[PDB]
Amino acid sequence: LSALNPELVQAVQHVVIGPSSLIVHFNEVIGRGHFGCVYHGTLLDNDGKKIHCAVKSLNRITDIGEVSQFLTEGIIMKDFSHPNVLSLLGICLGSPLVVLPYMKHGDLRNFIRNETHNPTVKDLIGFGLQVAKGMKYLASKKFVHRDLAARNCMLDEKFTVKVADFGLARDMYDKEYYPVKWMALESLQTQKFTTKSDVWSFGVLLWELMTRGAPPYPDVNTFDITVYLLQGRRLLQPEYCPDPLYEVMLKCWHPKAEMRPSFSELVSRISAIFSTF
Ligand SMILES: Fc1ccc(Cc2c[nH]c3ncc(-c4cnn(C5CCNCC5)c4)cc23)cc1
Repeated sequence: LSALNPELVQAVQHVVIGPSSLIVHFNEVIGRGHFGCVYHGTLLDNDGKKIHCAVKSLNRITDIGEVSQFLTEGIIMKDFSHPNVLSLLGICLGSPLVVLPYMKHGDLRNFIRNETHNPTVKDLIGFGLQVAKGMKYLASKKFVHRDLAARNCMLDEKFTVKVADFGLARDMYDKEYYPVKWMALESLQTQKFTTKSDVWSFGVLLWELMTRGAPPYPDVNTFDITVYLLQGRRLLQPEYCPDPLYEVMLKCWHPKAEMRPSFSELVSRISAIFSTF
């Protein structure tokens, strides 16, 4: 710990949680191991109010070199706050900890897939507008997500969607042992990601929401996807999906990235479609 550069130690203090401020229960995991070593935690604020949080131990980090990068990951992600983006409550420096807020309803794809829950067409579009909002915030900060899908969005107690799976919340699904179908055609052809490829992915997420979490292109192999899209074939209009919203999904999948809507135009368009219910 004393090996760390003191200027960097100083720069990361506003992201660091003191040990006396956090209670981690290592005896109870969140989400039956499906998110790796994520535990129920209790974070205390300056007023001593208790915040129920999700604590992830970062086992991969073992040396002062990898520790330094992680401090910078915490510093950058701490400045990303928006109601539709999953926040970084803090970091704890026993492997380093990543303290995230608790999401009662877990991931979005699993929530919409669970037969017990019956969201309406309005609730679904409302989840899509929420994602679009978080994505609009990320695009304003020049942040490229690179892996947007319903499995990577979380749901809290007030059914507020949070864009996750980025920064210190990356590798969300690393269950240790004893995404071409969301990718833009140019991402598949050149391995380069932009806001314009995030929009293609958002279009897929919109289709996932309206099908209640059906897998895209079930009969197309991941190697065959490139040829399929080059022929100008796309995901079909889901059953209870309105024509204006399907027109939006198709605009998201245009072969020319520059012809695709921005997240601002998608927020604008989707909110006005949402308002018609
Ligand atoms: F580095 C990362 C570390 C952790 C994450 C995930 C994560 C963060 N906060 C969370 N809060 C709650 C849940 C969660 C999972 N399952 N559940 C319910 C579902 C409904 N049934 C009961 C169980 C709630 C997951 C998370 C991402 C990145």
